[PDB]
Amino acid sequence: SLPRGIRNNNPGNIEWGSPWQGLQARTAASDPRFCQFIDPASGIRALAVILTTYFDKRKAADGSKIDTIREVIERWAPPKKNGVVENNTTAYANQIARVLNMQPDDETLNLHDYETMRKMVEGIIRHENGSPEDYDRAPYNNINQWYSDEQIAEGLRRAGLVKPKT
Ligand SMILES: [Cl-]
Repeated sequence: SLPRGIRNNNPGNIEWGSPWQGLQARTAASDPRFCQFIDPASGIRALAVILTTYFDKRKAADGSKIDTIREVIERWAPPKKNGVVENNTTAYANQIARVLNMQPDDETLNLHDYETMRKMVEGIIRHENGSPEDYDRAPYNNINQWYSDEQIAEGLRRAGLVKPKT
């Protein structure tokens, strides 16, 4: 059994809410909680756009700017309003900061930069879905491991991001 995000062409595990381009019609057989996309490029594109919507916000709930990996991941993976106190959001931010080789409170973060967005998207995909080797698949030689470099690039291109090339 593949992870839910990969089965759904929704490797970010985006919850139903916005009618992203490339969604399947929702039916009685649909995933009850998470978006299902017709192709991986559409799911990857939606993930890049969601992260851009957070980054483009001036201020977070806590009153602080949204201009750092910590503040972007706080929006992406928010804690619950009540129930058991748990620090999954802090661990998630630290893990993505390691993927970017940046400190979580570095305010030079630019998610309009192709390479920065690529590393954050790929980090989230690998975090949400685990190792392809755990599902008896060969990982691709990249951060995300589930999708080819070409599949990641097509998602990001569709989200408007420009990789400088020679
Ligand atoms: Cl790059």
